[PDB]
Amino acid sequence: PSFDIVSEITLHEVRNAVENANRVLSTRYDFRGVEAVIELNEKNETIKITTESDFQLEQLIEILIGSCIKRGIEHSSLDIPAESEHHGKLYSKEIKLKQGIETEMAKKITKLVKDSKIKVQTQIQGEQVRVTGKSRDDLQAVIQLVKSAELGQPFQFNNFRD
Ligand code: MMC
Ligand SMILES: [Hg+2]
Repeated sequence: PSFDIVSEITLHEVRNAVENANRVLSTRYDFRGVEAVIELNEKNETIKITTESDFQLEQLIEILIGSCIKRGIEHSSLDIPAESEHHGKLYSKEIKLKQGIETEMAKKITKLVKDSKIKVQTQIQGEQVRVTGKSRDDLQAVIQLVKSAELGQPFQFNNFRD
């Protein structure tokens, strides 16, 4: 048998979170008279945040995170750069939506499996990790293992095949 490890982001839920975050943002006493933009590029899978200083960026980030929590979206699905791009008077950050599993994260998954000694095979393909084993009880252990760890982005488990 097998199962797929996946990392999917429901954009629908994300657009919802960004709307909430713009409503909070428009009532912020400390942002009155201050440029501050929180936009979603649904085609690019990016959330662009722009304001007048790195501090204020941090402040926008807390809003964002504060909106995922309200929408029960896991914040770690956001890939937020450490540095800001400074343009004239403005500073911004392109925040990436973690849609799927890139090789780097897949290798952290595959590595964890090797280390757990569970007798299952891993195939890094597409944007997922397929876990194949003789034993369903082992496959379940794998699920608990990956759930327990903090590799860095949320995972889902589907396509259980016999
Ligand atoms: C974005 Hg929350
Ligand atoms: Hg989010």
